[PDB]
Amino acid sequence: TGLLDGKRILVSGIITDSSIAFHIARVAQEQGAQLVLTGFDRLRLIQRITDRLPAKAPLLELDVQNEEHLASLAGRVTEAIGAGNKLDGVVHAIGFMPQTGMGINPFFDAPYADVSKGIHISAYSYASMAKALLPIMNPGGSIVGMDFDPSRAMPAYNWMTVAKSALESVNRFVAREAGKYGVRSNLVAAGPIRTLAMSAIVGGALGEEAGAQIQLLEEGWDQRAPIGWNMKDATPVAKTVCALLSDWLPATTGDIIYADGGAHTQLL
Amino acid sequence: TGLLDGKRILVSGIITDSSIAFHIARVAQEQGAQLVLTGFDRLRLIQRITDRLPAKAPLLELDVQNEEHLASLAGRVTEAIGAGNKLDGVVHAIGFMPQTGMGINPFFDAPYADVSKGIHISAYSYASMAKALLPIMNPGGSIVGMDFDPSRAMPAYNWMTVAKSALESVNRFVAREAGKYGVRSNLVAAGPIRTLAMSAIVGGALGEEAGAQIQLLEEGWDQRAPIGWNMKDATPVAKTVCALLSDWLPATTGDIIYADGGAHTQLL
Amino acid sequence: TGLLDGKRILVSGIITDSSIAFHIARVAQEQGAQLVLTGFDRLRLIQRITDRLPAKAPLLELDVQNEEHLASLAGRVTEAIGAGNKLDGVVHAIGFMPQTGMGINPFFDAPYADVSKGIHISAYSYASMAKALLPIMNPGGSIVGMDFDPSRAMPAYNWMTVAKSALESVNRFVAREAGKYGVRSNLVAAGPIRTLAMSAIVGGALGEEAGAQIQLLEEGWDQRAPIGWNMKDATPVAKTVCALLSDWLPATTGDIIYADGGAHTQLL
Amino acid sequence: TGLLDGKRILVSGIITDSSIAFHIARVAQEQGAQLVLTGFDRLRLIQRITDRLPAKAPLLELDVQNEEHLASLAGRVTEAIGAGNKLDGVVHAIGFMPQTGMGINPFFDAPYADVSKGIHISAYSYASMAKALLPIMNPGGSIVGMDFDPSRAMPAYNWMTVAKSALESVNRFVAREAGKYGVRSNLVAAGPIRTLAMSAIVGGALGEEAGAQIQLLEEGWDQRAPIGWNMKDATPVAKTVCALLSDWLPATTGDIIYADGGAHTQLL
Ligand SMILES: NC(=O)C1=CN([C@@H]2O[C@H](COP(=O)(O)OP(=O)(O)OC[C@H]3O[C@@H](n4cnc5c(N)ncnc54)[C@H](O)[C@@H]3O)[C@@H](O)[C@H]2O)C=CC1
Ligand SMILES: NC(=O)C1=CN([C@@H]2O[C@H](COP(=O)(O)OP(=O)(O)OC[C@H]3O[C@@H](n4cnc5c(N)ncnc54)[C@H](O)[C@@H]3O)[C@@H](O)[C@H]2O)C=CC1
Ligand SMILES: NC(=O)C1=CN([C@@H]2O[C@H](COP(=O)(O)OP(=O)(O)OC[C@H]3O[C@@H](n4cnc5c(N)ncnc54)[C@H](O)[C@@H]3O)[C@@H](O)[C@H]2O)C=CC1
Ligand SMILES: NC(=O)C1=CN([C@@H]2O[C@H](COP(=O)(O)OP(=O)(O)OC[C@H]3O[C@@H](n4cnc5c(N)ncnc54)[C@H](O)[C@@H]3O)[C@@H](O)[C@H]2O)C=CC1
Repeated sequence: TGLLDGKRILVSGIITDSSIAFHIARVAQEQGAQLVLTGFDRLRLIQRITDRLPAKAPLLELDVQNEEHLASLAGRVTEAIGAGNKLDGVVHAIGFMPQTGMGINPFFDAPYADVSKGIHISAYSYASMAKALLPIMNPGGSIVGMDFDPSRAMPAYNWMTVAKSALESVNRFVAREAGKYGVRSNLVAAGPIRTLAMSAIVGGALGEEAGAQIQLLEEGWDQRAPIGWNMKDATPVAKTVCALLSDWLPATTGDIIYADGGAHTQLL
Repeated sequence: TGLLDGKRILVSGIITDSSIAFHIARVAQEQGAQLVLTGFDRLRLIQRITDRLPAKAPLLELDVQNEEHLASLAGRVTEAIGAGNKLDGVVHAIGFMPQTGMGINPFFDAPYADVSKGIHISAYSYASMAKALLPIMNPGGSIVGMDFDPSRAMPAYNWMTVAKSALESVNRFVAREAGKYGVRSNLVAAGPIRTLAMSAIVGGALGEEAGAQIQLLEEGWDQRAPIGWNMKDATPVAKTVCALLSDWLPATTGDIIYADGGAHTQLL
Repeated sequence: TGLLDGKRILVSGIITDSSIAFHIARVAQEQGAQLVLTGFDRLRLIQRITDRLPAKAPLLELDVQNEEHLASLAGRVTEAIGAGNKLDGVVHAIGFMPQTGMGINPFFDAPYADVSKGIHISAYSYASMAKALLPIMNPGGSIVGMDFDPSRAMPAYNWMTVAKSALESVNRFVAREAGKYGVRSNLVAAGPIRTLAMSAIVGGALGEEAGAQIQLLEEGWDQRAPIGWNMKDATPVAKTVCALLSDWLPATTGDIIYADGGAHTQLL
Repeated sequence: TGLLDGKRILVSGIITDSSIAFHIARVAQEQGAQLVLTGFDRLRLIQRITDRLPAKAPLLELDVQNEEHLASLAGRVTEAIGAGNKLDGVVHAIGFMPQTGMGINPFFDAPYADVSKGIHISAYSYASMAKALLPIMNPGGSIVGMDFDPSRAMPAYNWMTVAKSALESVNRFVAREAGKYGVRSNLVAAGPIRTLAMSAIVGGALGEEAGAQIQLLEEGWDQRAPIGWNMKDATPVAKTVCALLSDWLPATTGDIIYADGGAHTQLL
């Protein structure tokens, strides 16, 4: 019962319970949504994490680079939600960039093969997912992906920033396609969230200066966010995704909502 | 009962029942909000329009250019909502630009006195209102103003576009001040809505070519909006304002939400 | 002889020899331009400063708030450059915001009268100047104003940022008018330059925290500028204005060139 | 002799004499630059076209997807310009997107392999080129790539728009690397230019509706460009690239210059 009551919503992107997609799933369920989850490699792992969601959700394997996964995905989803039932909501919370595309590995040293894979998973998959899923979405539906504002360059994020810029562009095109279905497509630009991966990088897994830069990045974010930014709390982000999954932003599409504390609106 | 349940919200900007602020008020009430309304010149008129709101709301006179109105405004509001009661929400839906700052009057011919008055009412008043009202707002509160995307120049809107650019800038500063109160400040960038004024301009009240350009503007908007744009329906806008007035965009401030059909994300 | 050879160019905005407009004038003359200068209040003062320009330039009084100054300005300019001679170039380097609109004076405490005056001089005057001068500009001509990127809020700059946002908007409209003359209109967004006024603010003239914030602002600018930023050197800015005054950016109008070290393209 | 006098400048991207890079090369030579050209597949063809350049230029093979081409590229260039001679300028004018990523082929139907190749050539190659060439560039140097404003989605350009968004992002990162060399990196966002490829698409080579949309795109561009836009003339673009290759935009990097008639600053 609540914001998303009665809505059926596929949430990709759970890998640990500190995944942003975990909290989107959690908040969505608290808000009445019925979910279908997708999970990339470690399905036993993800099933076990998602057990802690306030409700059961069928989990489906989706490797966004796997053409057959995508080819089969809408059938598997209507299996999970039942025939004559369509999705109202799709959450893309998938992202990856090989280590060479990030951190201390010099920007120019990331091999295109690595960059392409990251763009595949992080950008192009937003379109793949919309292609697989728009056929099984209701008018009034809503696709949401997870963005990290790439409008300016920053240390360490390197090719993942480039991947996010591609994503923003994809999302504008997905909006165009989604529009034919009465469906909105939008990104949520989140502030830095202390995801397991993020904590690794902060603690030096991608090099000390990268880890140092990201820590400075985090602190500056909260400093300039007029409402502050708490990187340890994904809930404001999860709620924002739910905001877009709902009927309360019905004239917004091709767009980016900044759940970033307002940090992007402030220079210092 | 609903999105705004229990929230106390001042809504400025009702002048006719096709005022965008009428529908924000309507939707807000449908959603559980308790309102205080403010009304500019024709208070008998506005009282009579707002009678059609699904609930009663105290109406208070506010001329945003009247220092005493603003000086007295928070007292009058706690009178209306009761002592020890604070606002959760503030809607700025005020805008005006003298005729010389718009339409067929050449851009260079608008006298500064006229432009200044328009900027006063349309931009600076967003700050005035936040100054008067932040003292009587709860943490978690939300100020919302009404924007018309001025990031590119357009025919006929002339100095009102300039006034909107000023407003976007003001809002970023208001966010900074509002943040000290745990309060968000944001604009909703709406698509063209057929307000009484808009219909006048379309029908030539500001000159035929202006009226012609705005009609083209309207049609192009709906053409490029991937979800379409219905200028006769302010509801998607009103809902978007409610989205921001709620707890569902809690990490967004200093910001602009585009309730414009997605038209701004598309070139053609 | 050089970039601006043969071009006749009005340069407003000289008040001291550390005025950005001093260096634009200097570089423009080094580059072959013939100048007409305008000067606001202290004409004896400005004449004496401009004596150090590599060439003579007629100086003309222009108070951008003085309707008669503007009304008479094009006659005075053709007097200065000779009948049947038209301007190729116009440099708006004028800006002012009362102290209440800046620094430590709380944002909400700037009286509209003060803000309006600042917007008058800093934003609306860009249009006034184009109105006075477009009648006496050649096809292929170029108007340039001085911008400080107001796309995000910052400490201390307060209402001057708002004034800059208005200016960016004005410039897009001026481009539209200027286009009818074969004339481009553009802003140069400069990095912080240690102008006499700036040095005052840094040293606390507008309050210690403002002065502190602006110093941090300056340092962060140079830190994130991939090519660095030297606030003590206005030459890169002056050259950029000359770039726009020339024939080398002939397809650019309504636009903003960032002579800011690239600082705006970088987050950290 | 002129703007680029004495500058040594590698210009990629000539394939026909209506290549934008042909005209950049032409204008650069008219302006005193000494060039080294690179050419992708049809080297006999390109040699024969470039014979019409006002001066000789060594032509070097560069397939931007060929790691060995890039690995060897700086040696070949110092061979061509002579030992102890460094580049002042680099022009990236390379772009390609497989047909499936464009026009009438539905956006969702472009296979990632196709999109990746386009992003490789159109975006990632900007970084490859800067990596190969920054070692042989002088302080004060300038890399320039060719952009088509992808900030909003448009018909037919599909994945090439996405590729341009990636490019804008790459360029911000290249600026960071280039900065260590005293080198600027910037894009020129050009208006639609009637290149041979463009004419094909207009005449239906990628589908009739795509061809129709691009024609509408072209016409709207010139309509909203306050100075007009002539798609048949690449010279304003070529001059703009030269503007960036010169010393006249010395404080600009990570940036985008819009040689688009001012069309992007205008809504209608
Ligand atoms: N952590 C942060 O500070 C921010 C993250 N984001 C975005 O949020 C989204 C979710 O990531 P986080 O929660 O941070 O990280 P996470 O590591 O918890 O989730 C990333 C997800 O991507 C999935 N994934 C990777 N490759 C996949 C593939 N081949 N097919 C299907 N799924 C695949 C992983 O299984 C994982 O669940 C990502 O798009 C990320 O870029 C946006 C802003 C900030
Ligand atoms: N109509 C449209 O297409 C769009 C309008 N907007 C904005 O929506 C807001 C509301 O306007 P609309 O509903 O369109 O028009 P409206 O005419 O219905 O409302 C404008 C309101 O401004 C109030 N106002 C004018 N001067 C005032 C003053 N001195 N003090 C206090 N209030 C004053 C009027 O009383 C009126 O209620 C305005 O900010 C407008 O610029 C934004 C996007 C599009
Ligand atoms: N100093 C900086 O860090 C930056 C300054 N700018 C802009 O550069 C432009 C020139 O200012 P600066 O060289 O910094 O300061 P400045 O103090 O040297 O020049 C400002 C000029 O405005 C003129 N002015 C003020 N009121 C006027 C009026 N009523 N009529 C005619 N002229 C009037 C003054 O006489 C003065 O010459 C201004 O637009 C400023 O906002 C832009 C970016 C950065
Ligand atoms: N034609 C237009 O309306 C606009 C084009 N641009 C950009 O201008 C740049 C130059 O293209 P145009 O002159 O229009 O087209 P063009 O077809 O004349 O030049 C494109 C160049 O890319 C080169 N290229 C393709 N694959 C390559 C590879 N593997 N390695 C090395 N070079 C390769 C081709 O040989 C060709 O010279 C491109 O980046 C394009 O996207 C930007 C805005 C508008």
